[PDB]
Amino acid sequence: IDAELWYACAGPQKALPPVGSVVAYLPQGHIEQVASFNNQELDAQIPRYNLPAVIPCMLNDIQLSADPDSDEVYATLTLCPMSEQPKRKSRSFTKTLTVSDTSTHGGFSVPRRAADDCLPKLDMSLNPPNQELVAKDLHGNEWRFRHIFRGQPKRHLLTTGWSVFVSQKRLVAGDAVLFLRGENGQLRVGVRRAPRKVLTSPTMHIGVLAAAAHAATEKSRFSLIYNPRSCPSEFVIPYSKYLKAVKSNFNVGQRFKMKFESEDPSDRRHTGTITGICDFDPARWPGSEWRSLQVNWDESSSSERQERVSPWEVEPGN
Amino acid sequence: IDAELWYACAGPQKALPPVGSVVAYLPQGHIEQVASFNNQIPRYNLPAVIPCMLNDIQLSADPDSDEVYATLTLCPMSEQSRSFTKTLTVSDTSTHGGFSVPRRAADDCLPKLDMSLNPPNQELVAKDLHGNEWRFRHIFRGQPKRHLLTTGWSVFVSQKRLVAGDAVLFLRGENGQLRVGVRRAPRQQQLQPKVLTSPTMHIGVLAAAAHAATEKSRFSLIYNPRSCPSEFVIPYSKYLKAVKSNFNVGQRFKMKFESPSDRRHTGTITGICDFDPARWPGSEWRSLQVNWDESSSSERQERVSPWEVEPGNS
DNA sequence: TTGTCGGCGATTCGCCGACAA
DNA sequence: TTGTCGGCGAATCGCCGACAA
Repeated sequence: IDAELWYACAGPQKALPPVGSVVAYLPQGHIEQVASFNNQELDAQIPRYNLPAVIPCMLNDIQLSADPDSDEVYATLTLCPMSEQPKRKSRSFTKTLTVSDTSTHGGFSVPRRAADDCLPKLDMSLNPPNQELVAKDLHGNEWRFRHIFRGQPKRHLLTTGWSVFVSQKRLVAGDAVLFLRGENGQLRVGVRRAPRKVLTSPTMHIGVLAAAAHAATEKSRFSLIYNPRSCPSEFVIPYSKYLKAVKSNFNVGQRFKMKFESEDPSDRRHTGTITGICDFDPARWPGSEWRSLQVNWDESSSSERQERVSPWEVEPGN
Repeated sequence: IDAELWYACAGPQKALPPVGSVVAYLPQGHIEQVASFNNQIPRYNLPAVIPCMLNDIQLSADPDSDEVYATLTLCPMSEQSRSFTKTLTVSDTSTHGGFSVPRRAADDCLPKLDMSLNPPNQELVAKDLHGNEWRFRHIFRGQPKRHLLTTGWSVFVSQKRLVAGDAVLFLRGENGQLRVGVRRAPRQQQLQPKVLTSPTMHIGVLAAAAHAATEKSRFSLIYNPRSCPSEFVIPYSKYLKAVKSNFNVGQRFKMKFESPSDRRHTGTITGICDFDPARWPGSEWRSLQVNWDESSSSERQERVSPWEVEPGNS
């Protein structure tokens, strides 16, 4: 599976740690992930696993995948607890889908800025200028597309293969579609759906903790699943970062920034102020750095509301 | 909450224990369920049968895929009508045609229709498992006389995401209220892991059972009957009647596989052995080796449990 | 720049007998 | 009995400007 397509499909400004490197595994966040998939009806009556709130581990492997039907991405990781002790970027673009794009009656309207950035630079006055587009999704499938240039005024459009793309992939409005350009000119297509069993909530909610506890008293390797669309904050982060944050002193009234949204012309700076500092869930996880920062956003607009944050998630601001 | 549809949708010849009754919780078989979705040093000394109270059953279904499942609540004990199915033909699933109904199904369960009127037809509104209404036009035409579903068949086929090889189901019952169901054919690509890795389920299962048994506190679990080989929560009566029983080798037996005719295959007992002695010593789980006389579709379910089999006469 | 809508095709869909399996 | 197919109507699908935001 392609690195670049899997990352863009997952999340913007979302990256994983390097394999072979030491990383902080944070049980509290894995738990949050598991409570995301199926709304956790109760977390009560779980045996007391005196487990550190951060577990430093060797990262032994990353295995990225994708469901063949719904194209939902996830990765399989192999952590090993430890005894006490840039790159490249390819032209891409993303767009969230309007009901016109989804409507069967219509095709799809491409952004002006996006044709320029990544799509194949096209011919003069073909009356109406067009070129065949070959795309691969995350399974190597080819979806062919007619990218014609028309309307009055002129816009960039997709017609042939757009409609079949939307039924086969079961897309709707609010959703988003993706493209990458490689050196080869081979453009790739991806799908990031808008937000909407085998085991119970308590059985997962304890199998997580049981596994880690065993793999930590044993210093034996164990596995876990990263499902980035279903994950609020990353829970496997470079062991370096963690230590830099713990050591760093935030004090109240300090202002901060956060780098969630990137990859658009306007970075859209996110910002807020530090109201307080507390062990977030003192009951099971005392003394942790997990979501230990109380923050108040600068006039938030019914989006991205999460009042509590962790010290490696924020940059001291202005 | 409408049992009759869920069991027919679940599996032929499948019924659950009564709520409030004592049942054998058999972790080895629960392990197998979770191991069924995805092909797999945990150390949990757990009895191979844990006798339990059944405290509640909640039947459910994914509204998207119509996959059925049940959530059960066990508590350990210290103390010592008118139905029919068809697997969907490519004519049914194709957009060109509607659905060609078996003639015997029309007579058996469907509302008898007036043949006085030259194109005998009738509006049929059916309920699936989520309360949704599906309308259907059930016409009687062709040459020779056939029962067909025409208008609305296409929308049912796309919305419920049906293909050939799948099956459809319909029920009458006493209330005359018609219910519709879908038992999709098994695919192997659809079962894939997405919330937790297999060792973490494989030990969350044992962790849960292990704690709730030393404590005698309630615990919950999930039955996914379509993806389940043999049940792992069965009447404590059945377990104890088989355990006490002496099966000996060379004995003949019968067993209730799937299929309307409820046909059962037969065979002889090859041997009797602790199936997995290392992880589960002395257990009766699949402890019988049997060799089918009808090694037909070579299902090779050669190791089975003593309460799954009836000594085979008549 | 880029959504939505009416308008009019070429193309499906979808109801109908035939026909044997 | 019931699966498929040729066939012909008829209701979409899908492409094209207009028009404003």
